[PDB]
Amino acid sequence: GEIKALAQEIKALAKEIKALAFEIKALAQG
Amino acid sequence: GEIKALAQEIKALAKEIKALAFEIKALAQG
Amino acid sequence: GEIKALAQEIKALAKEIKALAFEIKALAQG
Amino acid sequence: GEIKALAQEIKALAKEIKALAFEIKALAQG
Amino acid sequence: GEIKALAQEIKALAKEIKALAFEIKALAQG
Amino acid sequence: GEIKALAQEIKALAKEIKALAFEIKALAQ
Repeated sequence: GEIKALAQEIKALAKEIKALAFEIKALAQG
Repeated sequence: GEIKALAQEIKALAKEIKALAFEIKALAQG
Repeated sequence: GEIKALAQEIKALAKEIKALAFEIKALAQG
Repeated sequence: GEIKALAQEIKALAKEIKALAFEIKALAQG
Repeated sequence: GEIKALAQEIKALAKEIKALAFEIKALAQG
Repeated sequence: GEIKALAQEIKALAKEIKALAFEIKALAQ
C-alpha cells in the first residue's frame, strides 16, 4: 500500500529528527 | 497521529537549536 | 488541522535556524 | 490549501538551511 | 502514484537527516 | 498536484541538508 507506506516513512522521519536533536544537544553541552 | 508526532519532534529540535545558539553566543562573549 | 500545525512548527524551526546562523556569524566576527 | 502552504514553509526552511550552511563555511574559511 | 513518490522523498530526507546527525557527532567528538 | 509539489520541496530540502552536512564535515576536518 502507498498510503500505508507514507505512514511508515513519516514515523521513521520523526525518529531521525529526534536523534538529530540529541546530537545537537550533545554538541551544545560538550 | 503520525503528523502530530512529527511536528512535536520538530518543535523539540527547534528548542535544541535555540540552546545551541546560546552556547555559541556565550563562547563568543568569552 | 495537523498539516497547518506542522507547517507552523516548520516556520518556527526556520526562525531558530536563522538565529543560529546569526550567532555563528557573530562568533566568526570577533 | 494546507498542503501547498506546508510546501511553501518547507521551501523557506530550505532557504534558511542554505544560509546557515554558508555561515558555517565562512567560519571555517580562516 | 504521487503518494508513493512523496513516501520515497520522505525516506530519502530521513536518510540525509541521519547523515547530518553523524557529521554533527563527528564535529562534537573533535 | 499539491502532493507532487510537496514531494519536490522535500527533495529540495534533502539536498540543502546534504549540503549543510558537507559544510559541517569540512569545518570539522
